[PDB]
Amino acid sequence: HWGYGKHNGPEHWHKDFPIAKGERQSPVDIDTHTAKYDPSLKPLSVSYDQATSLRILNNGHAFNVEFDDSQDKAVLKGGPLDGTYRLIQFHFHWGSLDGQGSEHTVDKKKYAAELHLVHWNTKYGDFGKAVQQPDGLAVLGIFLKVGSAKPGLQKVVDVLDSIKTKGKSADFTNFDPRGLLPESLDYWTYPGSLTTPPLLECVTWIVLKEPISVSSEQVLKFRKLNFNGEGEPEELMVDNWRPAQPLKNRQIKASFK
Ligand SMILES: CC(=O)Nc1nnc(S(N)(=O)=O)s1
Ligand SMILES: [Zn+2]
Repeated sequence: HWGYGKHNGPEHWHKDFPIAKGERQSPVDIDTHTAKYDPSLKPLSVSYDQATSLRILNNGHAFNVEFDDSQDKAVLKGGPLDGTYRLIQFHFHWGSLDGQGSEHTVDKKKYAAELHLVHWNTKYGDFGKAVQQPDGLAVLGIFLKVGSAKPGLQKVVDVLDSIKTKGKSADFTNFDPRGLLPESLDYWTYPGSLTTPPLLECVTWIVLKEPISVSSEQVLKFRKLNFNGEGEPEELMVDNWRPAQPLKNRQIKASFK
């Protein structure tokens, strides 16, 4: 089964998921000089005040913080989107070293990690249906650089010991994802895909210009998680990122000059 190792990592995925070599794969390098300002792009609308977090799960490739998506509670609208997209989960990708870990890159620069807030288009009724549509998901991507701590990340860091291995979960109620956002909501946008199998081409990517800063200790704690299950040999959960994919016939648009 797929993973991030030399024998089952991104270079192998196409054998089980041929769309890996498709026309709108993610992530990509964001060449800032080639991304054009689009004055018609609207501001992003992030409505997270009524978010209801439920649980945190180590799924063997990252950890997901899951939300109640059975009602409009935490939603993304505006920006390049038409329609309302419900937050279902967030997760991160990160490196073994501070100089790598992000999936998107900016002028070929890699950040230490990347946060993905995954939302699905309510016109499709459920997430499983949404991922089968070209406008089914909107993923808000946020870069993490190592510097000062992010206070709103600490409750996530604190619980990781309790979900060390694959298949472990813990209660994670009353978490406010607003504490993970940078000041600015300026963004780049382009059409792409899930960055993990099944690699479905269903995502409008919205990647924020401004990274958040996290401390070296915060990301160190990410790196103590395990890809393996309890009782299996220890494999540290690091370098769970897919590299940049060919841009092909796509343009990246900027909401800002
Ligand atoms: C349920 C769910 O969220 N599945 C995802 N698969 N890949 C994603 S990503 N890295 O593009 O945000 S999300
Ligand atoms: Zn992701």
